Amino acid sequence: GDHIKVIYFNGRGRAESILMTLVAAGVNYEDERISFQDWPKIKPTIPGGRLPAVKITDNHGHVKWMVESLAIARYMAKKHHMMGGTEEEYYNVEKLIGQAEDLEHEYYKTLMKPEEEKQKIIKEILNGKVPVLLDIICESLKASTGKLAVGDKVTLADLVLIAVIDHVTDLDKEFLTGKYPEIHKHRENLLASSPRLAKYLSDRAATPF
Amino acid sequence: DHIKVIYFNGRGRAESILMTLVAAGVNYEDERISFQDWPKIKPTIPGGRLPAVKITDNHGHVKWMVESLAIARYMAKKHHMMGGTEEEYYNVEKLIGQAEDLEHEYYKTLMKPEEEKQKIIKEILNGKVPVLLDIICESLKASTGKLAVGDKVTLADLVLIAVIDHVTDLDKEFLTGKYPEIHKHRENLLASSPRLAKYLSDRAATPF
Repeated sequence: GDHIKVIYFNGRGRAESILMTLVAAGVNYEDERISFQDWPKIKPTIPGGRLPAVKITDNHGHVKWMVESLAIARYMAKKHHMMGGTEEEYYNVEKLIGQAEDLEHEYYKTLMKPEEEKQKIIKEILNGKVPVLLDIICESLKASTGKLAVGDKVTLADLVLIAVIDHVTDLDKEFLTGKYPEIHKHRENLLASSPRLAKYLSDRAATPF
Repeated sequence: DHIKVIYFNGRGRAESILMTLVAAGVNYEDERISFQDWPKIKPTIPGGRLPAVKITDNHGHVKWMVESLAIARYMAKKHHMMGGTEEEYYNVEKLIGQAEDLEHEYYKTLMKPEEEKQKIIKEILNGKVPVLLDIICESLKASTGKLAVGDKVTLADLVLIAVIDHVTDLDKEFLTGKYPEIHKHRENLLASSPRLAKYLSDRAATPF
């Protein structure tokens, strides 16, 4: 069928929810993680200006090149029924993606910085908007009609939430300890609801038939 | 349903919602809240941030929406403005994201004393802004039609008006003689959409 290549610098970077969407949907793809060293030779080909980029061979005629990570992710989720089952649900999928991405924006402030400034910024955001944005996410989670971000089925909102919360806990490994129960539970419910994600996100390896 | 859109600034974050409703021909009530009226008011809105949309059905039941671009996307999806196929949907989302990458630079100028605002304006306008506009132009060039995505109005067209207008707010002649695709898109969009041309150029009314 189609051959999907996901091309990215960091697997837990911008492309993460593209990766997770395909995994959740049971769609085959090839990882193409590009090192700092291999980039100058890879760049001329991909797309070729900047990453993440996705190369899809299928149609036929021709190959498709895609950029803008969350555009790609929404496309993939939509194609695989993960953008909501109704327009109502679609709204709530988008609300949580937006709310997750509001939190992601805080996290982004910490990137490409030296340790001293980095730690300063981290302390700034963790005692700034991060808690507020985490509560809004907890509220959104609380108002779900089901066990997951929106309903009982996997949506892109679930996947973005994994990505973004993991970035927050990279900044501070204990920021969520004893707090934000909805977010802890959401992660547990997600992995319980999706064997493919549970396998992938725990690096599980030896799957029984 | 009665739709009331509640916001501080008509050309702020609620704008894409307002434009989506207009382009769709959906009647709605404006509730612009001045800074003086906000603490009043604030308590009235769950909880307790703008933009917000209050939906009242015919039986008086109230539903709330927050997160502007999620609301815009909902409105647009309901009124077939999110693309007509899976690939159009992608190009719509691609353009929204690209427009929002540009919006992000613009956000740096907000709530700053004129002194550092003009410094920030000058850095973004000589930094990522041209790059981001070049990207939007290319996506516009790649359209299969006259608008952002194909020939019909999508949320991509609307967010593009919002964003570009914020940029020219910073610098009124930033696009002059440049970015022809952006100039043309705006022309094509208002020509394609009488409702949007009327709203956006502040025309008429009638009554009657």
